[PDB]
Parts: sequence; C-alpha cells; structure tokens
Amino acid sequence: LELCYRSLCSCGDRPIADGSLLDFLRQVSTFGLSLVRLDIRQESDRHTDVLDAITTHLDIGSYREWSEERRQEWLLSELSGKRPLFGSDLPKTEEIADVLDTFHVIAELPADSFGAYIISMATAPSDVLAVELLQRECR
Amino acid sequence: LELCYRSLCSCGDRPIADGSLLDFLRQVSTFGLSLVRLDIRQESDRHTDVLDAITTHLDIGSYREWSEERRQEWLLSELSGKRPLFGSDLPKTEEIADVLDTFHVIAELPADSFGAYIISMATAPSDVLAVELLQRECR
Repeated sequence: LELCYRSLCSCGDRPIADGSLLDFLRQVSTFGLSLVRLDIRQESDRHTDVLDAITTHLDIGSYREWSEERRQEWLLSELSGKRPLFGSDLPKTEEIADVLDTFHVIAELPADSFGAYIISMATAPSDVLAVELLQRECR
Repeated sequence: LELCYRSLCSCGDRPIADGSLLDFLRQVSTFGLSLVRLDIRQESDRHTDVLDAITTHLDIGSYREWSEERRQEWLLSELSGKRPLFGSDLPKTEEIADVLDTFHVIAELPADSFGAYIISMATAPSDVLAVELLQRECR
C-alpha cells in the first residue's frame, strides 16, 4: 500500500493518493490486523498462589509467607538467573492450571493481538515482578 | 486376535486356531508394530560437552573439570531435584544441538520403537548418569 502511495505521489497523482487509498492506509494503521488489542486482567492473589505452589514444590518455603522484601529478593535472583523454573512435574490446582494455560495461550499468539496485562488488587512491587517472571518462564 | 483365539478354543476349534491365526499372533508378538527396535548410540564425550555448556551457562564451573566423584555428586543432586535444567536460552554448538534434538525426537516417538541407548567410550558411572539426566530433562 505504501508503495502505491509513494508511486502515486511520484507522478503528481497525490490527489488520487489522498482518496480511497489514504482512507485505506489510515484504517490499516488504526485497526491493524485485529481491530482491537486484547488486555488480560487477573488478581494478584492468583499469581501468589502459583508462586507458592512453585516454592513448595522446590522445598524453599512458602512464597506467601515471605515479607514483601524477601519476595522481592527471590524474584530478583530468579529473573537474573538462567535456569527455567518449573516443568510438567508440578502439582497444579485447577486455578493454577488456568493461570499458566492463559500464559501459554498468550505465548502462542501474535503480539499485535495484546495490549496490557493488568493486575487487579496490586499493592507492592512483588505483584508486578511475579507477573513479569511468569511471562518469561511461560515462554 | 486373542479374542478370536480364545473364542475358537472355546468351541473345540483349537486346531483351526493353531493354523494361520497362531502364525499371525506369533508374528505380531515377535515383530510388533515396528519389525525392529532402534538402538541409539553416542560417545560419552559428546554428552560431556552438553553438560559442560550447561554448567558454564549457569555459572557453576565446567562439568569437564570436575573429578568423577564431583560429577557424580552434582548429577545426583539434579536427579533428586524438581527444577528443570535448561531452556531455549542456551548457547548450543552444532553438536550439542544434535544431541538435544536426538533426545527430543526420541521423546516424540512411541516406546515400542526403541531398544537401548548405548554410550560409546563408557568409563565411569557419571557417563551413564549424564545420559539418564539428559533423557529426563529432554522430556
């Protein structure tokens, strides 16, 4: 389309370019391939459950019990690390399976489909860091 | 087939059962769905390279430098563990990619297709433990 617009302007046919073609370019740029971008939203407590089952499965303690700065500390070291965090061998409640599966589906779809991941009931930086970490470790 | 054999014997038709039907059952049991079972064979040194790039990527040292008992020790703790070992983020030489990809292909195929994994140039238990660990961590 931009090739058409460029070419048309080249030959002094800009008025033709600024008709149906400009309207089309503007609609492409505004709506893209999806019309809209889906945001995802979930409670912070639902991410806390997932990390708590992870830390329980690794015999490190309960991610729920940790202070906000201990949580911050562990989350930081893990984002700095190079080792994956969990595998299929992981006790998953139905809810935890929902959270991880949502992350996998996000991972399976093109980026132009998604806007923002929104943490309901956010209160502390560890609530954001949890979500970034889950996003990385769900590929 | 066994239902046919059972039924035929029920009615005193065992002589009929012990003809073409018995030959067929025996061929099924002997050749199975693959005729043969593929063995896989690889050098021990080629597994050592893979674990050395893994330990280098995790800033733990060089798996090659470790004594046979230090190797044994690390391999044991990892098999005892519950955390996966590596992800896509891993510097892979062409050879290391071949070894991991062979393990993935093995993981993608039915068990009746495979006999044994054979370590050329085996010398010490850490050569076997390496292969068991790679088999588990390649799913």
